[PDB]
Amino acid sequence: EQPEPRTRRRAYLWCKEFLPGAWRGLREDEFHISVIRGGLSNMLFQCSLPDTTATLGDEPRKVLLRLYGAMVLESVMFAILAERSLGPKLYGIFPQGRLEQFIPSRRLDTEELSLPDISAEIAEKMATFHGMKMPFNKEPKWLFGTMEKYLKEVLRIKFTEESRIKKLHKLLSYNLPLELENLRSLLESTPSPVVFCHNDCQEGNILLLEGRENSEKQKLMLIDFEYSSYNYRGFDIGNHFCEWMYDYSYEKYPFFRANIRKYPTKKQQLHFISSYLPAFQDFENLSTEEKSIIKEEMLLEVNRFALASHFLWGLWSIVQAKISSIEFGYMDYAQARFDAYFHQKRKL
Amino acid sequence: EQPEPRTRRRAYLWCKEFLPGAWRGLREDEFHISVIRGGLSNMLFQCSLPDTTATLGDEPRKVLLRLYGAMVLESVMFAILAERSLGPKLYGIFPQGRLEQFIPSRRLDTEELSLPDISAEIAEKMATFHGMKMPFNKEPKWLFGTMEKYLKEVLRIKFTEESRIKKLHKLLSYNLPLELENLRSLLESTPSPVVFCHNDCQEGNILLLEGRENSEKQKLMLIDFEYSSYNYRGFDIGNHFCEWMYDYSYEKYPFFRANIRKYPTKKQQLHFISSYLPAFQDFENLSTEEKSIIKEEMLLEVNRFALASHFLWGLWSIVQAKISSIEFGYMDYAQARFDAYFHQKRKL
Ligand SMILES: c1ccc(C[n+]2ccc(N3CCCC3)cc2)cc1
Ligand SMILES: c1ccc(C[n+]2ccc(N3CCCC3)cc2)cc1
Repeated sequence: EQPEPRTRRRAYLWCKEFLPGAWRGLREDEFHISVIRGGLSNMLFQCSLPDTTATLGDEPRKVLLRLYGAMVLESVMFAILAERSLGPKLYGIFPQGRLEQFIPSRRLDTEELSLPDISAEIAEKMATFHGMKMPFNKEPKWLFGTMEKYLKEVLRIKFTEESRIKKLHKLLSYNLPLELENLRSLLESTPSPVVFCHNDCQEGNILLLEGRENSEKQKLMLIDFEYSSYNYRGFDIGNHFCEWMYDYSYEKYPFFRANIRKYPTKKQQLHFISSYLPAFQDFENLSTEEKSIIKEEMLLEVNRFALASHFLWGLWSIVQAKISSIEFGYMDYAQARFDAYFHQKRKL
Repeated sequence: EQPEPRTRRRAYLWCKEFLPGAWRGLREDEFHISVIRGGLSNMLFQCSLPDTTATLGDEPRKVLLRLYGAMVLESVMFAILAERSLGPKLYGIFPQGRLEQFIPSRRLDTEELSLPDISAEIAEKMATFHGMKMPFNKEPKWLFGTMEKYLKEVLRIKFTEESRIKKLHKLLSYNLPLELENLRSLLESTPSPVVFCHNDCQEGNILLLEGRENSEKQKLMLIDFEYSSYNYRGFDIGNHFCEWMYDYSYEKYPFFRANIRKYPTKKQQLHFISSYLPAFQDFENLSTEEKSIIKEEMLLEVNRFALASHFLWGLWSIVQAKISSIEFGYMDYAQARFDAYFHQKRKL
């Protein structure tokens, strides 16, 4: 798929001006670009030298253009992860977007999250992410700060369309401000270390790296850290466990499938935190008693913070139903997160 | 010097929230802060743990707070230089400023720039800076782009003070638009490689590192990359040579000294580019003949680009005389840069 002419022009000039070697002397007529993801927001394009053009130096042959269609924090963070080889390289930054390394890969599918070696490697990559120093606010205000902002916005919302009006009345009927305070009191009493969290560790943000599919422990990269913050570790892991239940590749309305039965079993959760803990702290030398206590208390921690994954994404999704024009059943998704919230409360 | 109460409060909270280990549990009453530089713009403060407080990990004991009083590019650049150990570590970033490693040091004095070992190390540090890949526009539009912006602003300016009105009329009498085109024709005929330039390599932006004063080749750090861009190498070197003539530490009006005789001699220029060239490009393995040809070519290049240092800082200084409330003789400095411009033209 070719982009619109204005985009091809701007993309050609960004590549020509920001990228070194063969890019600097490239003509408009030699520029290869194709759409990876369309939309009004966060469009992706592959940009490439001709197969016949030789590289002068170490410049890449293809790059990813990301157009926007908080910017400071996200840009600094992307640049830092690039310097530490924990993200794609940053080739160019300008007001309208970035040029990034193109990483030959695909996203994981929902069903791949439960494969033991995939799950063990996500746990190791998340533990690594959790351990790094970032120049951002270390006070864990992100979680309840964000839920309070969305709740405020949710209580102001008026839909005009019938089906959206009825769905919102059902969600509002739960008394979301009271439920939020009950959730705060539970998590206030749930110790969880503050770490640098991805905050959106789903299959769509996990690369299966082409040519590494036979590697047991090094075939993945976590990407798209735009929601990242210092946050309770319990949130990041609980949120990941929730994502086992949601498949965003469903091609008919509401453009997701939810399956409560797909949440990881205690066995699958122990397999994940058993990879996470050695990678985060050594831990393997502790007594079996201490290891068991730590794991059991961590299962409780992540399953409780899983409630905040449901609550935050539920509220987020109601706001998107108002402000987003993306083809997605936001209100149905909100209801699915709240069904899972009350089911998880009953399970606990 | 102690800051204002409001500032002490905000500084305490930034350090407490952004810095790890002992900072996280620090009380207001344990907070040590003192002013390094006042002003309406770019205030600096030292912030410190008590001498009695032990560090829990590898957190710093003291840090520099920088308050502002372009932001994306400058923040990403600072973060990248920190990651590569070419600038101070970045401990925190927020809308009002940054935290930053405290580097025990002082600035060089103008007179130190001509010390052979100081000059050789500035040349090596600038060569290193010139060699690095940065995610910025590589098209060298910065130099004439900036001079055209300042010239446009200079031609709009009306002063209300009589002495400033007369000083501007003399500067305007040179026919700055014609002189800019004479400069364009000279520099368009002068090859100079495009490199990542500091653009402001003066003594005030060169740290003498405390405890390294006996190191021959590693006692300096270049700082304050706020004006950095891809630019003609000739500008960065020519600009540095011009800064041998200007002392900004003079305590009486106009708060600088200018001395045309302090420009580096051919010998001192060859000493600098003799350190620069091996550190930038390999060059070491060329014959004596090839080295001499390249050096003589480079003396031409850098002395011509020196004219653009005079012209750009001259125009900049007229604009600052309008908009800046810093106590400095901006119009006298402008006249000094234009005197040096016409003197350098006559010399060439
Ligand atoms: C642009 C943005 C989003 C989509 C579709 N989509 C995919 C995943 C979505 N979610 C993942 C996080 C919870 C909701 C929401 C919407 C398609 C294009
Ligand atoms: C702090 C801030 C400003 C000043 C004085 N000053 C110093 C240097 C200036 N220049 C920057 C390099 C060329 C002109 C301009 C003004 C002195 C101390």
